[PDB]
Amino acid sequence: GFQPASRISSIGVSEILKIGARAAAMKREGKPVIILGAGEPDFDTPEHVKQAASDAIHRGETKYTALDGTPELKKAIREKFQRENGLAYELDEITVATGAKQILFNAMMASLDPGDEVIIPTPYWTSYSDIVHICEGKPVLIACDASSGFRLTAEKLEAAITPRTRWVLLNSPSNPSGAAYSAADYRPLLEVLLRHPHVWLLVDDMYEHIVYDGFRFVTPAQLEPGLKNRTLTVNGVSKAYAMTGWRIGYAGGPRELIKAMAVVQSQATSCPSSISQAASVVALNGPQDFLKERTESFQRRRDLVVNGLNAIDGLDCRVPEGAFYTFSGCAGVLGKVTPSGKRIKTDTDFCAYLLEDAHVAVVPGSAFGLSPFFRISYATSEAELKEALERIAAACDRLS
Amino acid sequence: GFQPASRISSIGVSEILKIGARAAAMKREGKPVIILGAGEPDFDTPEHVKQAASDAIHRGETKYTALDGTPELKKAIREKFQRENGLAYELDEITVATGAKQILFNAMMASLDPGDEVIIPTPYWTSYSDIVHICEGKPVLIACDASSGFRLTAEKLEAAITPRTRWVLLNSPSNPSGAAYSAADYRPLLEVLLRHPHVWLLVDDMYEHIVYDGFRFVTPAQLEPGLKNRTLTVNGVSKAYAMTGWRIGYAGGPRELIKAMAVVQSQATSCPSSISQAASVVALNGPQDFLKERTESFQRRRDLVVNGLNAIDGLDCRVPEGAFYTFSGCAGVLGKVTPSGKRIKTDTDFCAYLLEDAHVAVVPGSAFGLSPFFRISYATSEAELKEALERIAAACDRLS
Ligand SMILES: *Cc1c(COP(=O)(O)O)cnc(C)c1O
Ligand SMILES: *Cc1c(COP(=O)(O)O)cnc(C)c1O
Repeated sequence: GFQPASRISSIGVSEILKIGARAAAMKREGKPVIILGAGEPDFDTPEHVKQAASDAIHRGETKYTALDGTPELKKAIREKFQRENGLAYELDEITVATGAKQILFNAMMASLDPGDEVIIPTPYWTSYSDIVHICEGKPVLIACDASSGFRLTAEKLEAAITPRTRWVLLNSPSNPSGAAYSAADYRPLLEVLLRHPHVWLLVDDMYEHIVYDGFRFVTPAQLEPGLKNRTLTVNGVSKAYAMTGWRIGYAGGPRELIKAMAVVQSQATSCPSSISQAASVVALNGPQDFLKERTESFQRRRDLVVNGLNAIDGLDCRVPEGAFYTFSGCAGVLGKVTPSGKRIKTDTDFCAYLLEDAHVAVVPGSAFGLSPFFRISYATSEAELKEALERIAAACDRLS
Repeated sequence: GFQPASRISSIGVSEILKIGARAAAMKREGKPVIILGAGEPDFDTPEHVKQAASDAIHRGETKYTALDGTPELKKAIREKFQRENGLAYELDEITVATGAKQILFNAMMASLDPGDEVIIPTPYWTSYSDIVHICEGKPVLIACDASSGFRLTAEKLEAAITPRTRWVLLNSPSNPSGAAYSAADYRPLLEVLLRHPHVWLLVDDMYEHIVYDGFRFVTPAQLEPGLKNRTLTVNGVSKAYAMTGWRIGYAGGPRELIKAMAVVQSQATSCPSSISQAASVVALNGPQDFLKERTESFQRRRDLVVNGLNAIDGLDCRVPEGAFYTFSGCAGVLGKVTPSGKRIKTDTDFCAYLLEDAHVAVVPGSAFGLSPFFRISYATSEAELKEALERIAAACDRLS
């Protein structure tokens, strides 16, 4: 009889998976369901990156690499940080792993002891707290509502820090709100952190290259040199280059942390795929102009969803600054009754109604730690979004 | 300053890496050291496997897959276990990870609580005990000397089992010994394990397809159906297909352990590379005849090393059954003096003399937990092996 380790005892089944399972069963019943939960861009890997992978395969780059990345890829990353972020890292301050997921995992495994706290602003994707839990740490969730654009404030950060705080997670743009920090937004938070030298910064910049309206992306180790010696700047090719299947993430940070992360990586995975690494060299080093057209395509779909929802009675949707999610408010539908007699008390109730009665799957704000809201991923076709918006509107109009 | 987590406090630097670094420095100095430490086969990924990868890239198989493997790869693994090992595993009993390294890591992370014991027969590679350490377990090392062919015996396994024993590691063929368990070798251990239902079997079959002399490969869950509900059968494409850089390992085992491993994998890596998975489908489903020529090439090189060492007074080398390592005794050189006046007291001293004065780098048995021996990897060219054996013989002749 199998007995799971205690370290996974606090990891449950995500509400997102439960929703996915219900939608899947409904399809088996013969009920087509639109699921608005895409977690990867609906673009392919760029052709020149595909060709670089094929060339590496042909040349026989099929052997183990250096544990935490080829020198060539580390140099491509160093150049990316300098070119794109005005951020200077040495080669021994750079690490490469199997996705940004493993970057985050390695960093927590390399640092957290039982009871160590990690401050996580919400709304947030629970994947972050599951990583903290398996490393025996304590997630400390800090709710940030629309009044601060879903962003952490200096006052809330200061009040959240305790003797056990080891990290603060700063993820911008984020899943599910799409909120991004400008330099003005970051500065008061970095001032707080300058006064807390034992608190390290876990910076997740994965949506850097999906930002809208001309937003100038910045990152804390760039803005505040006084925090560079305790910041892990996490990034990767998954979202920027539509390379989620390739599993390459990377980071820049202090050499002693990078060294500890390599100890974890040596136990967990050894080196990431040599083929994906070779692909990622050319993703970073090659032409970048194609990113503009993809951003414009995402932004057109952002506007479609935001404007669609703000034409529906009961909903109020802010304009996300980046990533490919909307996090619309739905306070206006609470208290209404469905045609079948059900009272809509929570955003959970509302999303369950949209699923069963409108055959559209969205995720309630309750699952991300802030209500009353719901998340749409618009990394899908304009046609599917238009149909889903029509169904959501019709279902909202049937509430009374 | 950075404080590493307690969970890596027992993981140090491997003596193998220190030896490789010193050998590498000598070569930079113009001393043409032959380093006999290859841990991957010196063949390339088969052409048809390369083509399948390039085809999958071109088709756009660049997205996240199912967390623990595509249905196509799980089906190919299911057929491999049935066709090659007579083992019947369901789809929910199969998992795919970033190398067999991650299979082992996930299994230990999913099961071990602090203080849980894992029995590790020695001679062993400390990579196994490092994994147990980072999962907060206690490696229980059981030395198996040449009198049992470097294999675990029933009496030693029975004596080593305690209430806290969670796993016994059964790795056949072995790095560093090259020894493999026949059915007759396994049977008394399996009889012991039937009497201890709390002990699970961690079966590392990675060198399955590098076995010699017509050896009939067998694996515990096939040999003893009464243990299949608590055996993890670990395997992978790295060694069989020369695909170490692609990072794909897999396992068959009880559904509840497979489920818990997926919880770990979701925090550590998400899915392994979609491209490597597609290559591995064809590695497993494709033609296997090429393995014959590779085995014959490996066996010729094995014979070079065994016969070469046994022509040197003071060395006694057993014939390995599989993998590409010899683990020769060197008791007959202990007590002798080098031309520079150093007395050779340990296999450590002997190997340092071979490095500095014969310009051949091998690893002493002390590094694997059994003396007096030394390990050679013969996954290199016959010419390089013949030259290395000449140098070892000359250096042994100069002893007094
Ligand atoms: C996609 C994503 C990740 C995971 O990246 P992978 O490299 O695919 O593992 C981590 N953080 C954020 C904010 C992401 O969008
Ligand atoms: C090579 C090897 C491993 C590691 O396999 P990867 O898939 O490359 O991580 C594990 N066990 C044994 C016996 C091996 O030979």
